[PDB]
Amino acid sequence: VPSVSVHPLLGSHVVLPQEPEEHLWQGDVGTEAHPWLSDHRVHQVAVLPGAAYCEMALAAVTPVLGDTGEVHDLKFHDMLLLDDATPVWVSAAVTAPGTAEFGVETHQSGDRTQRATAVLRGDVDAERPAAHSIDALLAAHPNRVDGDELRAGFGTVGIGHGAAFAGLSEAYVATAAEPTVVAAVALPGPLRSGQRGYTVHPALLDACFQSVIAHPEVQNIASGMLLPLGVRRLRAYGSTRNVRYCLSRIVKADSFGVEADLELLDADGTVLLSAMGLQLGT
Amino acid sequence: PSVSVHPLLGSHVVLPQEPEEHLWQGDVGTEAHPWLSDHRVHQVAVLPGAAYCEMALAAVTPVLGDTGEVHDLKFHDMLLLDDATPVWVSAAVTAPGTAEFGVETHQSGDRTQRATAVLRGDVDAERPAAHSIDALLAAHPNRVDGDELRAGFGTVGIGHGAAFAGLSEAYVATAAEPTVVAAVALPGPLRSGQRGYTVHPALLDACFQSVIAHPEVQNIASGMLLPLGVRRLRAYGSTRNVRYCLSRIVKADSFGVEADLELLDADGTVLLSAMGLQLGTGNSD
Ligand SMILES: [Cl-]
Ligand SMILES: [Cl-]
Ligand SMILES: [Mg+2]
Repeated sequence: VPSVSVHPLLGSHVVLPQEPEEHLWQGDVGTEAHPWLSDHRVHQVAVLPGAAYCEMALAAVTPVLGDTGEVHDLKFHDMLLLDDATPVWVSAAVTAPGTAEFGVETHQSGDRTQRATAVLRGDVDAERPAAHSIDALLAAHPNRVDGDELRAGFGTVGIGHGAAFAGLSEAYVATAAEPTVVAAVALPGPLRSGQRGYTVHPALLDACFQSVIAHPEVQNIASGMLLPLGVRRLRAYGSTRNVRYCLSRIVKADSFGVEADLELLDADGTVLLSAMGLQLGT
Repeated sequence: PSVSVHPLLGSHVVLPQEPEEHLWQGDVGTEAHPWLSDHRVHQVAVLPGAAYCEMALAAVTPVLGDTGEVHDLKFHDMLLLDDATPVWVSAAVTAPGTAEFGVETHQSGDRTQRATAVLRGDVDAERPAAHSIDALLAAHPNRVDGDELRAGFGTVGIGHGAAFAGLSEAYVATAAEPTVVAAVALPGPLRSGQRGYTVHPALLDACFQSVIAHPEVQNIASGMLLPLGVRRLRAYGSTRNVRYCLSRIVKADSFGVEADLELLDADGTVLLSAMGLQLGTGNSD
């Protein structure tokens, strides 16, 4: 019997029989298809992490535009409660050469709900940011923040990260006056076998987003439940299989939210993925 | 990870809308399916009508939840094949147990309908009774050689290569007896890649060819005779072990033929029924 390789989240792919060019994927982000998604909970119910929409957008760039390219103005709309089966429909419509409108939608018996929107770009000639020295980053951020204690803090405001989402081992900071965080993050071992096919495993990317909350300025404003709301710019430069660190920079932190820029690094300090203008809020 | 796909229907999705509608994007090109180079009209590869029959048969279970049957299949616009030939298949559920089926392609910026049918899931049809193969052969003593029949098709521009040469011989009585019995099997080399098919289109096409061996058809319908539609199609089980085809000429005139077919195993069990197969010139040009 023949078979077709599919993205683990996007699922079955087709190009609609019409002009202009429009792609459609039907996936399943339910907890039976993906048991690891039971490990990201809001008020003890499984909810799709914003990191999963990031991956869906990143994974859609090559089939739609012919290159890995990048994702612009990714926004997450109503929070998606997961069930054993949670069908999702991802769409990408080419509006002009090198650019496409991206969307993610679901159903609840009789109403279409938009879950995420973005713009896919395949003509931005981006230069990979320069590699960092992990040793030099760690020397400059001497104060350790334990991953278990950080996750315990998230639990106090109703965010529950189980084993699949426990990839942040520790975060390193200086003081609130230094805007950076250096975190040790890795995809947990049991998911490392199901990592091929992903541009970035959402469980790893979520662990990177979590590291932003370890920053002393973010801790000082004590805003409560901070969840990802969007990402201004996402770009993968290579495979994220060997990501071991995340360098984040706090761009703004106040009562309205937190904005940060993130770079996923391997053990040599090479930049494998950029997430600029991560927006966190209530 | 991966998913199993039908070899012709390809990738499958349900549209995000109501009423329920299915869409597949497949490939019926000769690079994905080299055996399709062996069905030619005027020395170019053309998708056989039997392929649309299979696409509709294969769509019933995912759309309506049972193998069911296919009604009023029609395919009047010969599809010229390339290395890659994309097809889009649609099935819109109009009522419980019924769905509007369609097949379309692209060429430049224009969309062409290749086939239409109705998928049915609520027809409680019983398998027709089995036959004694010995009794069928005793009643049709006159042999029609497969190779000679295919050479006759070549005179009117239809070229059946090795993959489409599954008809070994047909047996007939006279033009006054409306039945043909044919010895027909999927060629040996295609038996490995027959998985996922309800009926292999190269086998079903060889059955359709056997209708033309009938002396009533030979005596009056002298032009190009290509399948144009099938009124009722139903598979009763696997067709992997089909060895014979029993056909009945319902109508035959200068312009075409209407026939009823039963694909049989070597014990005479009916594995698939095709009622109201329509043969005619169509649009050869
Ligand atoms: Cl943009
Ligand atoms: Cl399929
Ligand atoms: Mg070829």
